Amino acid sequence: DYDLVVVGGGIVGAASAREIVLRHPSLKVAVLEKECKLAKHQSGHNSGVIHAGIYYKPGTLKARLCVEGMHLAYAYLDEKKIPYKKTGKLIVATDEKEVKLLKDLEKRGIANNVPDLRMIEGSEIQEIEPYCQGVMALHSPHTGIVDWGLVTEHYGQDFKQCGGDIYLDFNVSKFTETKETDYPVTIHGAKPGQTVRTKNVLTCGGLQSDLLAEKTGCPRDPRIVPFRGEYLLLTKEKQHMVKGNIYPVPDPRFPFLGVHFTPRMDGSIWLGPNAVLALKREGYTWGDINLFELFDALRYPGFVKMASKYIGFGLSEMSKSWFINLQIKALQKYIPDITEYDIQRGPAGVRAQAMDLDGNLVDDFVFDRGQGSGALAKRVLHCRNAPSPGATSSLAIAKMIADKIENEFSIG
Amino acid sequence: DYDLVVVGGGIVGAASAREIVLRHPSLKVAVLEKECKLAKHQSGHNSGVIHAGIYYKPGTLKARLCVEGMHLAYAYLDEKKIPYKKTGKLIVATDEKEVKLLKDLEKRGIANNVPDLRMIEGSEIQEIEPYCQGVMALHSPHTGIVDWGLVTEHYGQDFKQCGGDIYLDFNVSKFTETKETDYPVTIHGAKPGQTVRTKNVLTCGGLQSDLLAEKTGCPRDPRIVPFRGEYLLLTKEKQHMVKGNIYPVPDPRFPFLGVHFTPRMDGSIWLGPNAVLALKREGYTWGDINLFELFDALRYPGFVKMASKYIGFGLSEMSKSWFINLQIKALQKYIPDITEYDIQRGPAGVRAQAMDLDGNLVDDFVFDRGQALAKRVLHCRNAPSPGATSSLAIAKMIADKIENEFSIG
Amino acid sequence: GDYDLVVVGGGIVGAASAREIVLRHPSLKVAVLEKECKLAKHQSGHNSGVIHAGIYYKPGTLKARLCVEGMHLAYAYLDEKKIPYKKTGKLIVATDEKEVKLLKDLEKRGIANNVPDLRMIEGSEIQEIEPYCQGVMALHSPHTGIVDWGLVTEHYGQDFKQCGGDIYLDFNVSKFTETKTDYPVTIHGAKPGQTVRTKNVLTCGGLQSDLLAEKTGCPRDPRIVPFRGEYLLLTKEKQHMVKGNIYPVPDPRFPFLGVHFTPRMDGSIWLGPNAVLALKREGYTWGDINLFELFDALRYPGFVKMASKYIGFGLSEMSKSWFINLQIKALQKYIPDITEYDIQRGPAGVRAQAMDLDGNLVDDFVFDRGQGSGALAKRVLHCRNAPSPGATSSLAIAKMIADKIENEFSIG
Amino acid sequence: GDYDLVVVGGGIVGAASAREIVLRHPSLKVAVLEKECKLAKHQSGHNSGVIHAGIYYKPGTLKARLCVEGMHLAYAYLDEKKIPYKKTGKLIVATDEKEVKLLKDLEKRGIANNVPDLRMIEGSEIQEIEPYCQGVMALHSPHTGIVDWGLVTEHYGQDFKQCGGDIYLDFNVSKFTETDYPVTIHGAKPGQTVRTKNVLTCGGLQSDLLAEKTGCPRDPRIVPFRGEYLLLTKEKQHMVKGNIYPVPDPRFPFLGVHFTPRMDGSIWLGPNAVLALKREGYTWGDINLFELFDALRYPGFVKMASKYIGFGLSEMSKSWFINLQIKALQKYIPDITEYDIQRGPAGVRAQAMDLDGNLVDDFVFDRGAKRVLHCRNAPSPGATSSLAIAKMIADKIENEFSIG
Ligand SMILES: Cc1cc2nc3c(=O)[nH]c(=O)nc-3n(C[C@H](O)[C@H](O)[C@H](O)COP(=O)(O)OP(=O)(O)OC[C@H]3O[C@@H](n4cnc5c(N)ncnc54)[C@H](O)[C@@H]3O)c2cc1C
Ligand SMILES: Cc1cc2nc3c(=O)[nH]c(=O)nc-3n(C[C@H](O)[C@H](O)[C@H](O)COP(=O)(O)OP(=O)(O)OC[C@H]3O[C@@H](n4cnc5c(N)ncnc54)[C@H](O)[C@@H]3O)c2cc1C
Ligand SMILES: Cc1cc2nc3c(=O)[nH]c(=O)nc-3n(C[C@H](O)[C@H](O)[C@H](O)COP(=O)(O)OP(=O)(O)OC[C@H]3O[C@@H](n4cnc5c(N)ncnc54)[C@H](O)[C@@H]3O)c2cc1C
Ligand SMILES: Cc1cc2nc3c(=O)[nH]c(=O)nc-3n(C[C@H](O)[C@H](O)[C@H](O)COP(=O)(O)OP(=O)(O)OC[C@H]3O[C@@H](n4cnc5c(N)ncnc54)[C@H](O)[C@@H]3O)c2cc1C
Ligand SMILES: CCCCCCCCCCCCO[C@@H]1O[C@H](CO)[C@@H](O[C@H]2O[C@H](CO)[C@@H](O)[C@H](O)[C@H]2O)[C@H](O)[C@H]1O
Ligand SMILES: CCCCCCCCCCCCO[C@@H]1O[C@H](CO)[C@@H](O[C@H]2O[C@H](CO)[C@@H](O)[C@H](O)[C@H]2O)[C@H](O)[C@H]1O
Ligand SMILES: CCCCCCCCCCCCO[C@@H]1O[C@H](CO)[C@@H](O[C@H]2O[C@H](CO)[C@@H](O)[C@H](O)[C@H]2O)[C@H](O)[C@H]1O
Ligand SMILES: CCCCCCCCCCCCO[C@@H]1O[C@H](CO)[C@@H](O[C@H]2O[C@H](CO)[C@@H](O)[C@H](O)[C@H]2O)[C@H](O)[C@H]1O
Repeated sequence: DYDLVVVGGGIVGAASAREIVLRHPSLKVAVLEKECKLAKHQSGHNSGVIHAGIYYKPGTLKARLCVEGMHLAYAYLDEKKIPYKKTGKLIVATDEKEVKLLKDLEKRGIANNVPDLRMIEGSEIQEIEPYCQGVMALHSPHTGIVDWGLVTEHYGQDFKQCGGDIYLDFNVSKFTETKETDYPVTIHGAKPGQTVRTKNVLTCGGLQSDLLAEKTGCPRDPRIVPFRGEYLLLTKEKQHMVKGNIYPVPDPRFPFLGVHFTPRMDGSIWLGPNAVLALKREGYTWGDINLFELFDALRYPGFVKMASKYIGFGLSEMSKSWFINLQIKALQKYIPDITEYDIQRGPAGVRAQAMDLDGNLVDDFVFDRGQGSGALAKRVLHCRNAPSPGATSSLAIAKMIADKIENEFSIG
Repeated sequence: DYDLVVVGGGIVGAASAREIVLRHPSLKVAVLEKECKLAKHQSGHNSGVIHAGIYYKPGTLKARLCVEGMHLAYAYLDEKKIPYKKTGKLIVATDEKEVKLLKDLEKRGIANNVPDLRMIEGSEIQEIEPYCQGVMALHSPHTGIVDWGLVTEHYGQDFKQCGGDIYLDFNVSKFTETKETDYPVTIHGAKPGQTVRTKNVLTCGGLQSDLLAEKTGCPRDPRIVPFRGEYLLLTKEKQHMVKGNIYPVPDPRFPFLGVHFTPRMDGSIWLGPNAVLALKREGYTWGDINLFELFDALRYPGFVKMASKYIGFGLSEMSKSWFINLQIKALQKYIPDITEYDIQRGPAGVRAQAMDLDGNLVDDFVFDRGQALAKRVLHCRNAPSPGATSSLAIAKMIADKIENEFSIG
Repeated sequence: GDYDLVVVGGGIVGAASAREIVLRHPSLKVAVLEKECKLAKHQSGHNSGVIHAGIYYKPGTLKARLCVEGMHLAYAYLDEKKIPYKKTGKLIVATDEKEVKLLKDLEKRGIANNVPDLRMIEGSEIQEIEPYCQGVMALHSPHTGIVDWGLVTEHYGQDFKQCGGDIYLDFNVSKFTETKTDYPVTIHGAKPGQTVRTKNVLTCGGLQSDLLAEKTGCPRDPRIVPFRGEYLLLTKEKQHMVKGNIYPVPDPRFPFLGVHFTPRMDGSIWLGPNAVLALKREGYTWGDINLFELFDALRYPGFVKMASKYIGFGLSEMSKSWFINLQIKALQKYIPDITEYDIQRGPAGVRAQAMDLDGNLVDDFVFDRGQGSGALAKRVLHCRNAPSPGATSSLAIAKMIADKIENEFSIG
Repeated sequence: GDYDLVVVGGGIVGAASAREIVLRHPSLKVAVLEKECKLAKHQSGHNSGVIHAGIYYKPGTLKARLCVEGMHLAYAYLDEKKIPYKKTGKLIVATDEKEVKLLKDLEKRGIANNVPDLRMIEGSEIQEIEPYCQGVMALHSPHTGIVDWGLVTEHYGQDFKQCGGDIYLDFNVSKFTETDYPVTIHGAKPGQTVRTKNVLTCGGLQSDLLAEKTGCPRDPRIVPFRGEYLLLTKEKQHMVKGNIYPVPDPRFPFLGVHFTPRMDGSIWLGPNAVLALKREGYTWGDINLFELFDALRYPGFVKMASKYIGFGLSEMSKSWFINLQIKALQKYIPDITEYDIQRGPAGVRAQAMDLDGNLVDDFVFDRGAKRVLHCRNAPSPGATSSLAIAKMIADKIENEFSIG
């Protein structure tokens, strides 16, 4: 049936399958997606921001992939004529304690060759953002916005135009060895009789990458810990208050960039996302929990270790979500004239945050295969984590994943 | 934009929208479905059985709808060349107390003109199911199996071929009196600028029929109480032990038919469905809990009343679900050589069980309308069971209702 | 100091054993440690008040003789101390022919156990004993009576104190240590400086017998699983409808006798007790949950095995407890003119039900000691379980325990 | 079994009030009912054991006067009855310049309350009183002391019995009925009744529940706040000599986790203020579903939570993870580690809350059966001001019931 099957129709799975068929036009490739459309999850519930590569440690692959992907993204958006807006970014420091870290971000930004990075303070802050306070600001004019869900759909259309097959409504449930065939791996869906046979498998399952890796025989670690990213909607009567992206100076101990003011493609102004621990892999709303997710995430050895040191930051995120009057006061340090009457609760996304046994939040590439003999081992590779930000670096991530499965499966 | 809009892409919403455009080929009709495809919920997570109409009280509309819908369905499957199998059904009794209840089902099935219902003695059971036990059984040779999701999609294509528009990914969130116009009702989705104008609306929202009715001004009752229906997967090494449908003798006090043996179009044998109270409206996943949906299901004044009488039967369902060994012990009364190692927990559906203030499990049509939006939005908050088998007959009923209600034609 | 022997537990078993030993050996210096500020605050003070005759128990067993002997010892002790009691009698009523088969099994065990004046009663003779009670056949035990077992326990204590024994109320035993020489065991209370030294220790800690046994190195099994026993009160206007004890025919697979009609000493008629799994060791109130004692009742290996067979029997007890109307319908099989409006919710007790690793509800004697040769392993004996019924069998249990520690500790 | 007045509650407030009223009116037949089998089983027997001096409280208010007078009456009572105490001075230590301004506020309020002999003490001077303690500035209250308040409560009850009062232990007041003595009080045991002309309630953690039994509004509700203590190892008890208190947030009635010696020489660290999920929830795992539902559904709860949830979560997190509590304590005693502390006992504060979310710290009296008065709250600190609180309650009883 297929030489290679990619499980996962997100932006990482779609860009991977697209990059693979472009390199190898004779390879019969399929994509299996449990939902009925691409980019239903992480790739369709994001900030829509095209990152430039400021915060990332210089000389590392993460810093390279973001700057790589950003230029590859803008070029791809021009090639396919996908709408986008280069709104620019302002990382605003509110006190002299945040300018010590802001200057560190300036050094990292320049070393990563972020285009046109410049530090700014005084009245120049109100030149870019007339309603924004702040001691000192970092200006990144090439940070833009886009619909990453629409981009993912274009990845799938490019994949199909090269002969690729996309199976929507295909919930991968089990892998089995084919009867003694040239396609030794059959993939089973949740619907009876729904199967697909293949030589090799790559999985890009986002919020369920650890669960997918277990069905091949991989260890439970790194576990995917869901972090809900909630957004607030600024009222249309005050959408003029922000023009581009206004980011805070975040704590560099964590990969999160903090709650930020970001315009959407349709003109809306979204405030977020935050980082509240979800009690469900797809916990898009508060109170939508899964008890197996609760009992297993709390008993995961890495969980207690991270909470032992960073319980305060997580509780502060949840408290500011429970009572948005605490959130708007944090937002008034940047835009003071926003009140509780100007914001409403908006939609949310869920980060697939990888975590090791020590409690560290994994931000590197993690590829994994089972420990069998063995047909389901050796032939099923699981991409359990890709470096952030996955949407901006998607085209650069795809080239790394294409190299990985080429060396792992002897293709080309 | 449209004259009538049907909210709900399930089998009941699709069949009604298809029936009304076939009766009135000049009506501009649309379908709004919050998901990305049709039959994503009840119509796509069912037992796949074409019921014959045995259990239902003679003379009632429910009894007529199931036998008529069953005949209309088989004609539609032949008409569209949709795959199906007439596997037949056995309703097996295991002791003599169950025999009395079985004899009542024979009288009802004969009064309902179920063709061709016959009672067989325990010796003749193995002529139909060689591995099944039992002292007596009711034999329904025309009970069948089908992919109701594929049938629901064919309803939509028929609807599309007649000129109807299907809006997928349209999560109806608000109804609005149109500002200006010949289309007084506006329907708002969850996305900005996602609207559709209409003259009349019919909702068939399944698990959210009560929440949809509330948006017009209808009372919170009857409430939709979700009942999870779990399925067990039998290994292929024992699939040969079940030829057709093997059903137990159920308690006539409830609308549930019990955990049964049923082949899929796959040929694989599924054991179910369950009848476990769900802690979430769309609680397909086992441990999924919604605190709002659970606290509202338990604070509903009808919940404590029905639980005060029948919580024992509900508790027996969950313990057999918690401990599969107890469910295996029950199924061995029919197929003895099946152990716990022969099964695996499979997917589940969620029944949209309507319930009034008195705790009754409503099992008939419930239409509702506000006290603009009150006269032009009709909500079908419940339809008679079984919805899939009777879908074509239910749609004829529903088309009759909105034809009189909205003066269509 | 201090003492030769210390009995931990001020219940009816610890008090009776301590009373029996000082009577056998008047020169022995014995003390009783009880954590509450009074005797018999738990099981011995929250019971049905019934003096059992010894009908249900297997002939030839030690449990069968202890209850028959204990009942004769109890009435003799009650007369001697002028403690008020009432020989109300007991009717074990069968309602169908299946319970009739189980009833004559009970009668034959009662005859073999030498239960005095046991007579099988039939049809209309039932109304001569209980005019308002129905049934198809009943077993009549005229010598089954009622008493305040809590008052009996305090009488054991005053007998103990009159013979020179010391009672330490408000002494919560926290740990045993070696006195590094005339009294090698030191017992520590909760408050610092609250210590007592002795040569040998017997524990009768009821709901915490397993927790006490772990403190000197014994295994966690058999673990005490708490079963709340709830009672309902009949309105005074209908007390006349119940003259004596009216019991149902129980399932012999379980130690529990069913919900029964029992008059109290003040003329009250109590309906109970049931057998509902407590979510807390001392869970006398519904809703009182202890996360530790709950999460360790489950996850205990014997629990899931026991539930995998009998979960339905426990849930029916719960369903009738939550919905009193379901309990009244079952009680109407015996007394029909009793409605839901005629009853009130009353107090509850909690059974200290021992459970082995296989999931069996242990109902016999269980002793335990440390696994070494040191002071703690050799000088501390734990009674992890006493046979049912503990209150009726107390005087007989005491002589067995007295015989046991006489051999184990070379006393006398 | 018949009495003129019955006091429900055998804590320090109920015992001191019953003692005060029989001393004023020796012919009044008075009884006290206590549901436990001993006095001072709860708040009065699970406290910091500190005799406060009256530093934090606003001058001119009833709180500031009752504590200063109460501690003077307490010291005189302890000397008269020969009850052991130690008189280990207090040190309220500020650790940053942002804390010295709040400490100066406590000094101005302390001198206005006439706390002897309050004196602001500078950084170099801190080691002269606590050699191991850090700080940039501190407030020295040498007359603050320690005592076993449970032993004091039992001495109140003995004075009450010596004057002819009857103490009914193991008497769980469950119901009030009309019966001379028109009020009949029922216990939980069969046939356990007393009759009386008037009733006074001092039910601590169940004061709001007792007020409901006679038909009073459910507000103010008692919200339980568990107060956990940590135990310093014996090897480092020499590192603190007396009370070492921090500079607390003046918006709340809590004084914060502090270093405090006990009568046996032990050093206890606490108490914190974590929301308990049970009225008598002395341990973290011990919760009550009913006494969790209603505390959340109480209209005042979410109002206070919407403003100060961060302070409650900070308390809980430091309780869940000891390392975070140690880092806070190291600002005062730097050379202690997790190996130097162990988890200790806990108390539960009967914190009264109004419908607006305010933590009530004043007197609250509630009449119904019009012969039943419920003291739903007494001002803090209840133990130190016990004898002063009793006189006020005695005045209220004499005017409400016309005794004398
Ligand atoms: C709140 C939020 C905001 C973000 N903002 C930005 C931003 O501004 N800029 C940026 O560059 N990045 C951003 N990101 C990151 C970006 O969204 C992700 O890195 C990226 O979407 C990851 O893509 P993915 O395909 O790996 O995950 P997904 O998009 O979630 O893809 C996983 C897919 O696998 C499918 N799947 C899972 N299990 C199975 C199975 N068993 N069978 C079949 N299919 C299965 C799922 O249905 C899903 O479609 C944001 C992320 C979040 C959470
Ligand atoms: C476990 C199970 C087994 C069954 N087995 C059988 C069987 O063997 N035989 C048989 O005949 N019947 C069977 N049934 C019954 C049958 O499946 C249902 O009666 C039938 O599918 C009901 O159709 P429906 O369209 O009303 O429900 P649904 O299919 O649930 O349709 C509701 C639709 O409304 C949509 N919707 C809801 N809210 C909104 C909104 N705000 N905006 C837009 N769209 C919205 C939902 O997305 C959904 O697609 C079974 C049912 C269950 C639960
Ligand atoms: C609901 C119910 C009804 C019953 N009805 C009857 C009946 O009708 N007839 C009959 O014959 N029997 C009856 N029984 C059985 C009888 O009540 C018990 O078998 C018996 O009372 C148990 O005696 P015990 O002293 O071992 O238990 P307990 O009375 O519980 O004594 C244990 C004591 O040890 C103390 N303790 C525990 N840990 C420590 C520690 N660390 N330090 C100090 N002290 C400690 C406890 O505080 C307690 O006082 C009934 C039991 C129950 C639960
Ligand atoms: C952790 C903590 C530390 C403290 N530290 C200090 C300190 O250092 N200095 C200081 O001055 N103060 C301190 N306090 C305050 C002091 O302990 C209390 O203010 C004081 O004990 C209140 O006394 P009370 O009698 O009102 O409460 P309680 O002592 O709780 O008395 C209430 C009594 O009523 C009884 N009761 C309740 N319901 C019924 C019923 N239905 N029938 C019969 N009886 C019933 C209870 O059994 C209980 O004995 C502290 C408090 C806490 C919680
Ligand atoms: C297991 C449970 C424990 C949870 C595990 C640890 C969770 C850690 C969460 C990391 C926090 C999310 O990221 C955090 O976002 C906040 C909120 O914007 C940022 O905070 C920043 O911006 C906000 C406004 O947005 C300002 O008011 C604030 O003064 C400033 O610090 C932090 O600089 C950043 O670190
Ligand atoms: C909301 C809380 C309270 C819940 C409310 C009550 C829920 C009602 C559920 C009714 C039970 C479901 O339907 C019930 O299915 C079971 C299981 O097949 C049938 O049971 C029958 O078949 C099974 C095999 O499956 C046999 O082992 C069993 O002996 C026989 O009685 C019952 O006859 C039928 O009544
Ligand atoms: C921990 C989870 C699993 C729980 C473990 C299993 C618990 C088992 C408890 C056994 C039940 C208690 O004991 C059980 O009481 C019931 C109810 O009175 C008795 O029932 C009997 O009397 C009652 C009236 O009281 C009648 O309505 C009934 O028809 C008759 O059978 C049973 O004969 C007896 O077996
Ligand atoms: C119901 C949910 C919401 C809960 C409601 C809000 C609860 C508020 C509780 C108030 C906090 C308890 O009291 C609080 O104790 C802490 C910890 O000692 C004190 O904190 C002080 O001392 C600690 C060490 O002890 C120092 O590390 C700290 O820098 C200093 O501020 C606060 O000054 C005081 O305000």
